[PDB]
Amino acid sequence: VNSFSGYLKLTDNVYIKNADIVEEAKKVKPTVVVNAANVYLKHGGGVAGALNKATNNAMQVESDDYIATNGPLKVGGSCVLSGHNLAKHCLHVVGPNVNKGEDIQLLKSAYENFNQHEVLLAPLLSAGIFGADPIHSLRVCVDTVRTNVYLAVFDKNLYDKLVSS
Ligand SMILES: Cn1c(=O)c2nc(SCCCNC(=S)NCCN3CCOCC3)[nH]c2n(C)c1=O
Repeated sequence: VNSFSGYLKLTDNVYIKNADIVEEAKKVKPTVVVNAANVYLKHGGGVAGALNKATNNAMQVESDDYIATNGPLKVGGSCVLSGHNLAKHCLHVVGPNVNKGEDIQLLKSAYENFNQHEVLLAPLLSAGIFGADPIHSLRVCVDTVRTNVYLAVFDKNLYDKLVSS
């Protein structure tokens, strides 16, 4: 239904809000929610763990079946799976693990996956344990995504830092 409310408009197509992405998805019921995944779709913590828990583990079951059939994703790549109760679809996107030496240029390829969908609810990619500077990830998002993206930033201090700049 895509009834996004309370977002700050950064550009014509990028919007941002201090919010829990699971709570947003339950309110809005978007066509697409983006998961910040790893190449094996092991949804162990962070955004991925929270989305999986909200689907009662069904996201993990579907992901495991995807991996058994297709093998792991490429860094910078993605796949569409069901959004279960949270969204129509879930776009699982793999940003680079910058801390482990994966090329940060792949953050551009990661965000390019968003351009296949007219509107997305999404987190900042690579911006937790993967070690990418969230200011940098937001800039790559703005420079790369041309479709409508609604970004949810969980931590208030970080949101305030991103929107001040
Ligand atoms: C509601 N909401 C948020 O909106 C939110 N945004 C963040 S920061 C960036 C997104 C998450 N980090 C990524 S780099 N993980 C790398 C891949 N992982 C996949 C499985 O685990 C191991 C590795 N954290 C958040 N959390 C916890 C949250 O609940």
